[PDB]
Amino acid sequence: SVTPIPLPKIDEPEEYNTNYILFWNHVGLELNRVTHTVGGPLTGPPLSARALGMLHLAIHDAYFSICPPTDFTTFLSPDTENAAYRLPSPNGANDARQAVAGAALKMLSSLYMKPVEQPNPNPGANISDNAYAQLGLVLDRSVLEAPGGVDRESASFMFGEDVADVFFALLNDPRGASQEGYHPTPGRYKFDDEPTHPVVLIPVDPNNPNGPKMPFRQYHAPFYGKTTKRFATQSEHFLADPPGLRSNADETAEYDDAVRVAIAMGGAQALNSTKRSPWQTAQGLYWAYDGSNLIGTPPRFYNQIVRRIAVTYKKEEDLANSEVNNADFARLFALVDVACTDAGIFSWKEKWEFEFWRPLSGVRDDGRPDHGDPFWLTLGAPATNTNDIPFKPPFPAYPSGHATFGGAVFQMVRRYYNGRVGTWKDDEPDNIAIDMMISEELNGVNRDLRQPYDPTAPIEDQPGIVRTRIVRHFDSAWELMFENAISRIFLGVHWRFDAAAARDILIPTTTKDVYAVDNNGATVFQNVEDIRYTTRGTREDEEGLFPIGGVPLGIEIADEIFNNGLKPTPPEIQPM
Repeated sequence: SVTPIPLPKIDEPEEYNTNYILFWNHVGLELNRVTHTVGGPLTGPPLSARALGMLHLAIHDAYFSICPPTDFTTFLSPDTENAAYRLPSPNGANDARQAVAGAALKMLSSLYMKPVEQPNPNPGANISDNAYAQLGLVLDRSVLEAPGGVDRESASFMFGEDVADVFFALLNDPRGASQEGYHPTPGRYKFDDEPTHPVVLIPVDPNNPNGPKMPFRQYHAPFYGKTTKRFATQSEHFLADPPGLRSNADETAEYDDAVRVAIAMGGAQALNSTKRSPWQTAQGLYWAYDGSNLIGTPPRFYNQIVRRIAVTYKKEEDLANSEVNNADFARLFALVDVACTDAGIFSWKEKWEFEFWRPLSGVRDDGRPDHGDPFWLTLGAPATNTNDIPFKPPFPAYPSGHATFGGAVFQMVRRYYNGRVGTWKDDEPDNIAIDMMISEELNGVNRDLRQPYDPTAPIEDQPGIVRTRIVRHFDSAWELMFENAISRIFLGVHWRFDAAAARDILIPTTTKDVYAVDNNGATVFQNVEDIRYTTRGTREDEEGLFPIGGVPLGIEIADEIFNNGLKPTPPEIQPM
């Protein structure tokens, strides 16, 4: 019926998919890259992080209900009075593999299916039939590839579906990405449509892509962070005001030097003002995953990394028949994807609260003859596998989503493995090393096309400039967290403070708020082993000191969720 989209191969040992927990995670990752190629539901970083959080929460409770855990307990309980938080009982269901298949298939089905349930009122509607159809093939195909098979008649399978229904009804946010009613408010420091993509022409009818097109200005999920239900956070999280705003509107020396670093470190490859090296250029793209064709969003890459970590530090050698491994993975992925979801929530809530402008507009519209550059261009977020030019993500700058996602994901890995892989203070560098780690942005396969992407052909048969294959090894999760964060400074899409306080990451000079630069004028960073996220800042509306940028925010969301043992956010503190 539908011509299936030819997907490129994943750089991962085939062995990983013999484990059913990893297998379903993988299916969730395939839907992520496919939905970003076809323009289906749950696109964008915050909502694609939530889809994975939901999938793993459903998997967690189906598994641990059938194979009860020792310390922790299920996220939801069977004896809870509140029906919405009431986990179905097994009553004879004893097959964990089928329970997981059931929870996984039901959740993903609900998330990516054609919303024939009437309530498809533009919540995020403008998805073609082909998009739904392409995603349906991924789902149908997975049933057949699942290790050990799928038995829909099984009791255990039906129990899993029950679990999925509960989590879906409780956590689904259909209109989370609604833009309705939002319009930028220009002025210094304020977010507005980026100047290289001021408007995009989208078809009037998605089903008819070669017909009429209309003007469209995109503002990604302006109301999400404020209104959506949180997952496992036990409090609301806040960041210090960014330099130039509110209580910090007097941090002009910081702001000025930030403009300077932005130019030298994040400009286009060929500009005379760009001081970034070839290796730093590789660090910027490696961590991209900016919603591209065949690639998807950042949560996808972070999960690709955690899969490697999981298998590398597994307790038992058998990936296929080991409950010790199955429980370790079901647990890790739940903690990690839940932290990722909530990090997406709070980074987006802070992004739209401050509405801080991206560096491209900040540098072009600075207004001062000796500070700005009305013609500056950034290396930009890469439009991989398209013949489009780089772009600036369609949402405010402060704090960085990449830094926040990364601070949460990797701090969660660190807490989980402390004492197991090595020993460290929870706030100092770990020992979690990985190697042979390849990013799809730099794999010798993906590329920058010279003509529009052809969905009926494998990218290998499409002319374009092929991205160099770079194989990395990292020494710790502290390095991952740091590099993932500064990568955005090299792409030129984030200010230094969107990642973390400049003091904690840059080498100081005798001049306050001004940092060290080498011979060729490039910014020099602190050694990863020495980095400590301690600099706090003030807020105009609240008393106390608060973290600065995304990494410290992600770190705090992860510690809270872990310290509380993966427990639902009290309903009394969810948005009104």
